[PDB]
Amino acid sequence: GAVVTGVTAVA
Amino acid sequence: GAVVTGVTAVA
Amino acid sequence: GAVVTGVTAVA
Amino acid sequence: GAVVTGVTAVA
Amino acid sequence: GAVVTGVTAVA
Amino acid sequence: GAVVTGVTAVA
Amino acid sequence: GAVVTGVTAVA
Amino acid sequence: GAVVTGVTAVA
Amino acid sequence: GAVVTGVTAVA
Amino acid sequence: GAVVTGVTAVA
Repeated sequence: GAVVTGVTAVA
Repeated sequence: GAVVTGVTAVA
Repeated sequence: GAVVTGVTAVA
Repeated sequence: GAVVTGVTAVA
Repeated sequence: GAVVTGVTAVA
Repeated sequence: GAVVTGVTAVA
Repeated sequence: GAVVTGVTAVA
Repeated sequence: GAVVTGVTAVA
Repeated sequence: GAVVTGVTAVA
Repeated sequence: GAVVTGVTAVA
């Protein structure tokens, strides 16, 4: 099917 | 300061 | 300061 | 200060 | 101060 | 079926 | 089915 | 099916 | 400061 | 199917 990964960061 | 926005989707 | 918004969805 | 909003959904 | 809002749903 | 997990935090 | 995980944080 | 993961952060 | 926006999607 | 990964960051 589908594997959707999102990361938005200020580290 | 900081404005951090993240969207992860299967629409 | 900080405004952090996250959305994770299957619509 | 801080405004943190999170949404996780299957709609 | 702080405004923290979380929503987890299957609608 | 479905496994939906949401975490919103200021730690 | 579906495995949806969301994390929104200020740590 | 689907595996959707989202991370929004200020660490 | 900083304005960080991320979008990850299968539409 | 599909494997979609997105990273947006200020580290």
